[PDB]
Amino acid sequence: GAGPEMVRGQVFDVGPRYTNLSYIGEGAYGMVCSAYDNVNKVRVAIKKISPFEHQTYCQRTLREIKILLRFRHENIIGINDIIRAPTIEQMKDVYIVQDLMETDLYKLLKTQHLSNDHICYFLYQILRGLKYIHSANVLHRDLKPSNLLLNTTCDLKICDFGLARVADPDHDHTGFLTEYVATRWYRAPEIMLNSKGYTKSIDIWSVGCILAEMLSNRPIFPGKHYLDQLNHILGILGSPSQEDLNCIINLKARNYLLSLPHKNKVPWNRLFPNADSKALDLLDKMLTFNPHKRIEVEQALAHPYLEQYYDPSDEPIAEAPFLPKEKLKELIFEETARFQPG
Ligand SMILES: O=C1c2cc(-c3nc(NC4CCOCC4)ncc3Cl)ccc2CN1CCN1CCOCC1
Repeated sequence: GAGPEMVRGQVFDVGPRYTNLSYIGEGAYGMVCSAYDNVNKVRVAIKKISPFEHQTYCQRTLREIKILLRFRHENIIGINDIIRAPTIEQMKDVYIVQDLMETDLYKLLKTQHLSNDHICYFLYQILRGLKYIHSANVLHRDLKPSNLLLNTTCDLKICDFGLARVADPDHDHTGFLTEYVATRWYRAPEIMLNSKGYTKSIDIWSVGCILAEMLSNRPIFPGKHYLDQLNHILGILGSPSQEDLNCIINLKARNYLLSLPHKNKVPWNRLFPNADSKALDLLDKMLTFNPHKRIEVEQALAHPYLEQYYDPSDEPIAEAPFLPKEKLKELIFEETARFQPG
């Protein structure tokens, strides 16, 4: 004589394994809760996803599931279970079950001072997970503190592959002021200038911003709107060099940059006067304006700031690197079939 648990306007058809629901958060086409697992005997995170009315939500639901079911890595959130109806017809929602984590780095930074040892460890873990992601030819594309989950022992896992894409550097070019989907504060300068965010360098920029944020508890480039993001970046980095300008061939983007008053570099040791100098040298290298000159993930791991942890033999790579909303609903159905009874 049972029935499904309710949360905050939405049905959570997740029983009988998954009981005692607390609300965590929500978005455009879904809501996250915690719940008690019964096969294993721990509380878990469950996300309800309702994408089937929209093309791009189907694309994003499918990419996140295909990626995370492929990935196995200590610093990357996996999928433990997927709950949906046994028929496409009856399938209105998909529930993704994941390890529950205590907190995230956004909540941690707003409440907690980080010691240099914590920053170093968190950075190591971020980069170790990202070594794996990049090694599969995947870009996360929305790395930010709220997508970095932590447990009580400071173990870190990257989550939210909702904007993730297979890398595509041969098709990265676009016009000036091309709209972009990823979180504004962690967008690389080239996004606003000439990049679609389909190279690995776009993630390194975000990690740079994360590192700067761990050093002061405040976002480094908190732009209030699209182009103000570029204003913030150039206010610290200063004016691009002639060389770096010359790689920007779109005239509208080049002439914008040429239009701006000259700005000199703010040195990292003035923004971050209590920071480790090795941490600032790696920061400098992650926040390089020119994406071709920007440090890569494996090269960041080998940087002297990370020497206490660096062990390439223990920083694994991926074994297996990488439509209308009605054909995508069928791919989601196929892709989640393995978690069904029988
Ligand atoms: O799926 C997730 C997600 C999951 C988690 C998550 N959190 C936790 N523990 C919380 C961390 C903080 O302290 C409270 C506990 N544990 C596991 C996950 Cl897997 C975190 C952040 C995100 C962002 N996101 C996509 C965007 N939307 C979210 C709302 O629903 C629609 C989709």
